[PDB]
Amino acid sequence: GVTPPQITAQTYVLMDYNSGAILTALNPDQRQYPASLTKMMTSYVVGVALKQGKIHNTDMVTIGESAWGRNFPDSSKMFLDLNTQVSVADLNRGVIVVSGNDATVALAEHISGNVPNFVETMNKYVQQFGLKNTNFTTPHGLDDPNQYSSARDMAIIGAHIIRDLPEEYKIYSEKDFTFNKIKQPNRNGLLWDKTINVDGMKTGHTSQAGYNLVASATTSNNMRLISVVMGVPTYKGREVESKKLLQWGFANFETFKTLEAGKEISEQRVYYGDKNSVKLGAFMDHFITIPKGKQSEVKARYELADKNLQAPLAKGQVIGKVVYALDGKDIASANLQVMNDVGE
Repeated sequence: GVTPPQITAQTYVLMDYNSGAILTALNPDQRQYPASLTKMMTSYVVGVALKQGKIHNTDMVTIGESAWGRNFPDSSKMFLDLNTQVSVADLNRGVIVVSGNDATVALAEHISGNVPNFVETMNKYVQQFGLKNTNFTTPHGLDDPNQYSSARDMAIIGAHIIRDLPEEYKIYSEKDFTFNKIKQPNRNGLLWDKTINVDGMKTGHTSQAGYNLVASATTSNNMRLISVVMGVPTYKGREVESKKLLQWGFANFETFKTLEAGKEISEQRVYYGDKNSVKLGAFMDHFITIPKGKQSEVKARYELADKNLQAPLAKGQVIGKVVYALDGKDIASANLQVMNDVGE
């Protein structure tokens, strides 16, 4: 690990999307008011519901007094007027591009019938993503001391959007959105930065800490990073510190695939079964992140759990580990599985 940059932020994390490794961090698990990053979870619920066919972008949703722009007087909004009908596509675009508070209530009610129930789906996914430092009480992120997240949990949430909802994630790089004759911009300034390929994700601010932003950027070789900064003093500062994390990341590290799903990488002798050997590999891709330039020098080896393999063997069975070393230290590992059944 070389020198991490000096970052003006209460909390932050930088992480390779593909391998999940944290390249640098400060209080990654410290609890923070998520403010509008809450809308990332809200859009996750909406995007899964669209993906599963439980709602359709063409659903026309009726705006009544609880979704009405008037109830969000000093906060971001898409300007939904009472007694109009609005498509789920517009609503979701409005949550995603301009953090519309009125749009999130409208969606929560359309999907879950009311807001407390919708919020519970948000918390379902909190469990299902494996997060330990997040809890939502709203679909919009209005501050509440029972509502919190962390830099690492928000990195995990943004990876799931990018990974589970590729079609929805595209909306996150739209630069503005017009609705009800009002045009408002995406607030992630990094989308205008031609010198880096930022294509997400979401901004926020809370008087408890400062300004926050979740950004993700790619390289021509498909390296993808995700940064999160929280409690930054200035709203311009948050784009600067983020760009600092990302560029340090792309400057200093690289990511490569060490295993391909389904591929047989090895043959191993088996004792007492229907064949004399068995193919080993992994049923999923695997990726590691190393200092840039160092791919040549990485060395893989096995650690079967047992000395030799004895039948019966089940396809998919984990019988050991591939261990990756660089310059004499073990940097990264991954399961090794049996690829075909061996009975008897």
